[PDB]
Amino acid sequence: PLTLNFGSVRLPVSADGLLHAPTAQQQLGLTQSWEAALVEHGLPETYRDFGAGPEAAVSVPDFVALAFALDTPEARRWQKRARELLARAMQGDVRVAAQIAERNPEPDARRWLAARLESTGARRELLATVARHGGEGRVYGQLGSISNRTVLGKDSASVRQERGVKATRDGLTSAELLRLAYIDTVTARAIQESEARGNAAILTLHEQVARSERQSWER
Amino acid sequence: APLTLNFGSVRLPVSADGLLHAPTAQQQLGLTQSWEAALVEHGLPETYRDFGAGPEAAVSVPDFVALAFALDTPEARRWQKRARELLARAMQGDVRVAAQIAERNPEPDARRWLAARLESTGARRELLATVARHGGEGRVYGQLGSISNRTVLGKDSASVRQERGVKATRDGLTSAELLRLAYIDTVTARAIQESEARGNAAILTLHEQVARSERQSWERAGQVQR
Repeated sequence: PLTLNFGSVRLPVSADGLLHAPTAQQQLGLTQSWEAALVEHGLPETYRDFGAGPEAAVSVPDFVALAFALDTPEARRWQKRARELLARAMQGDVRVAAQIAERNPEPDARRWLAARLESTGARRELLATVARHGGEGRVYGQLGSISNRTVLGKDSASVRQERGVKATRDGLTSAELLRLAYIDTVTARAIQESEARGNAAILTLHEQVARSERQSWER
Repeated sequence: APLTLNFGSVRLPVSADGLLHAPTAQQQLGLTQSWEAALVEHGLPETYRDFGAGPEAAVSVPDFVALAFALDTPEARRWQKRARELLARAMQGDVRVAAQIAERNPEPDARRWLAARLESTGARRELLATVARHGGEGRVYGQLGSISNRTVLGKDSASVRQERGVKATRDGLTSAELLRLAYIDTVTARAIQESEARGNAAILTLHEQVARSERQSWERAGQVQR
């Protein structure tokens, strides 16, 4: 219950995410004494309990920066993988997203994603509907802000920076994402049935739906 | 749409199939060299794509990445460092970049495939855990299930199960129905926690009340009375 998994690679870690340094040294082809490596590559000297007493430990970002500090046959494989991950993440290769979600044994990481994908689907459906009914320009952003200030309790811009967040939807709990996804879905349905057309009309309707969902606080 | 790939305030205009606008890449990779000369040095095809601004010189995603590691410009170095950071994040199991990858892929089945791989939201589990932390009842499972089911689906648990060929209700449902069900459970858990409902009557009352509120809301959105 302490391992990162990459194909046939096994990297034991501490409870705080530090790699078992001898295993990592095996993976990067590092035959140097760990001390020599610490000096040459600028790493801290620390140990962690991997179930076998204290052992030399190195963090994941230390391991990565080291894989690129090294030119070993093995470290080069890891360099290649970093390059490839950039490309695949850029294209939207969700098989990489699945491997990431599957790699974190934490049930809350996986449920965070499930709620996040409901938010994504509701927002895509809402935007498709708004665009097909004449919304343009800042309409879309406004709807986002409306949906946000309803669930968060403060306006979208202020909350985003108060939490140190670039995109609101990235930093939410599963419940907040579901409330947003629900509001966005209900407004998509409301637009489609009432055939609300125009920036102002759509925004007014979204205000009514989001405000109604806020009123649920009473319960 | 001015389709763009997004990393912080990093904006990369793309074609409908995801190829990059080469002049933008030149900004991001620090290339003041003419694009043609770059094509020569790096072994790239003469490619153009429709970016909503007529045909413009284009470079593929893996080509751009290959350039970031070919170049040593200050800007290219930032892209190299991002690659390293992503290796670290993916290794750790950082699911929020997994979400960002999913959103960069505009195709809706990318989203539904990931949802299929993933566990449910857990809203039903959170509601049942919450009820377990309060009085509740020994057998609330059928009750909470049916209460929400008749709210969102429109028919009793047995009826929904019969009409669509289902053993576990969720087997035959659409995303809207699943979201409405999960939503009811989420807000019900919240109602219990906010009122500190401890008796079974308070808990079941709050669950039915939020279910009724959300039904009435859907009905107004659907403009239906029945």
